[PDB]
Amino acid sequence: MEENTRQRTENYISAKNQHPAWILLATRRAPLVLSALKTLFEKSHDGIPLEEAIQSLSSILIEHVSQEQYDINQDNPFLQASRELREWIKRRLIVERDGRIFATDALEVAITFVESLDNRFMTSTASRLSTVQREIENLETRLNPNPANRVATLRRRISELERELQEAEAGHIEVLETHQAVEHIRDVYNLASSLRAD
Amino acid sequence: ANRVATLRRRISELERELQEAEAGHIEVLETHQAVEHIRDVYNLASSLRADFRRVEDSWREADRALRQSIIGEQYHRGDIVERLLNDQDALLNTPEGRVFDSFQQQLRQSSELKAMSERLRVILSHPSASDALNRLQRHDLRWLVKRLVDE
Amino acid sequence: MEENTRQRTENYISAKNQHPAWILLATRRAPLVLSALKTLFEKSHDG
DNA sequence: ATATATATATATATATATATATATATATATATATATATATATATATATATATATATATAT
DNA sequence: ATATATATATATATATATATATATATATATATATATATATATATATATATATATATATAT
Repeated sequence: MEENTRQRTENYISAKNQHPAWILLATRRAPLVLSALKTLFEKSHDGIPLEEAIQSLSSILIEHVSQEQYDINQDNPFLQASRELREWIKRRLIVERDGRIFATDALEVAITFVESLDNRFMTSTASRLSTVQREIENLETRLNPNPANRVATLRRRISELERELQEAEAGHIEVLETHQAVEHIRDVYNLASSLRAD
Repeated sequence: ANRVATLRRRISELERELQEAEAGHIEVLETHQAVEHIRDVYNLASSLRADFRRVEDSWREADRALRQSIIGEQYHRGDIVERLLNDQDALLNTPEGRVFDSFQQQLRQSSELKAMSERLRVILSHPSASDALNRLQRHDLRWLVKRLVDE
Repeated sequence: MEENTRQRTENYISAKNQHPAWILLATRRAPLVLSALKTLFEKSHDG
């Protein structure tokens, strides 16, 4: 709407010039950068000792010296790991506190971007639908202030559960098939794993 | 027996909830809670379309491949029919295919999708919605179910 | 995943050279174009 | 004896000079968008010609 | 007789020129990036002057 039309463009001109997560993706070296940093943080997100990170990064740096165009240092990869952690602090990718480095939120967004990007299989998956389903049901039922309507909700849901209880009394249980189970599991991982986000 | 006990505990939960509701003790999403709750539910759906994107790309690519391969004279009629059937089965069993198939299966039980759209309308009616979502988001969510069906 | 521990850099090297969106985010003019395009499509729901 | 009080000693902080690590100003090269140019395609108009269908003259 | 054949106009197509917009490509100027020379911060040995106490004299 016009309310934000003219304003928004400037809102984006700003982010391009200053916001880190965007700035990184503009730099030529962005691929190696983001790959390596994902590598570093993946092992655990509780926080890494600085020089432990120096060591692991230097190890990863040598792995990719074969990427010739970026001239990854050879005579002392450990020193280069240090000179590059300096950069990822100065560029606000990793604030370090308590002596252990960490990933600025800008890095979280940038990383969750590239992952979704490539054409490997998707972030969401089938269960997502049943998820929005049940949550919408619950969200409506709660949001509804009319008490008789909550009564109707409870009556219908309890009658459903009564059907299934009677069936279970007769032993008519059913379970996900590997298809469904695997799908739901990947979904649930991708779901709770967003709580960690903010 | 595990499922039996699960059902027993759930029915007891809902029994207590009904007893409270009949006593007049219903509870509403406190006005601020509702806002974030809605923002959450919106964010949840905000993936489905962006992945039907890839469902389209995959089946489009499969079609392009089957065409491009049909030029091979070497292919008997029986070869091409088999290639078709196998391409479709493969594209179906892949995750995006599983998503598409799940969606389609839902369409057999249309009542669920229709009820979902109904509840979406009811939700977007509530005043809090205006705060939780600018005009555009409310528009799109109001018309989610369609924008999947069409897709 | 361990294979991906090296192959991953390959994917990202790929995206930054070919994938449209990524390439878009890079060019200098990008924000203006992206903002405007959203402005257009924003109203649209059938194209 | 215990307690005050002694010169010397233990241990230290500071100072000088040395080397190495880091931060920065600057240079330079490469990557990239953008202007200029030639050839192409689109569409216009202008005009000639071909086409269908009918008006019309005609055979038997 | 019924129906056949020619001339006319009309409706359409084709052809040509002018112009403009497009696309493909060259050359250019600009920006990012990495590379460099310099000055400065950390760590160290030796040496000295210092505070704390031993070691110690001396005392009640």
